[PDB]
Amino acid sequence: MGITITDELLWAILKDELSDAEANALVWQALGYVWDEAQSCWKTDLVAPEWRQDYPEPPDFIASRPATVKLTRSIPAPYKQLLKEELGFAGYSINELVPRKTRRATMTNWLLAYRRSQQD
Repeated sequence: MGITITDELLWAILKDELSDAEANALVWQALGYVWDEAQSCWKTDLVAPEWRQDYPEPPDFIASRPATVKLTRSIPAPYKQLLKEELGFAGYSINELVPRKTRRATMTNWLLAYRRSQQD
């Protein structure tokens, strides 16, 4: 659907507050797959057809990276640095460069390009 994101929400993932199942959820709401507790399934009414087309389950960016290609479509050249050009984040230190957390920064990059594109 057309949710908003905030810099606070973005920083929460960069820090540590969001979790695996939580950080996935914030992407899944934003597209609009939006778990239908009535249907016991992911809804798709509220998501763009180019996303729901081929996606019978939501994108796990932590294990997998199929949809990382699809996010990149919506991340144009003038929006690659929005982590620093909105917030001021760039990348992590060595001591923190875990596969658990690096895979968040991919989706977080996309979250900025979405919220910014809404004001075009």
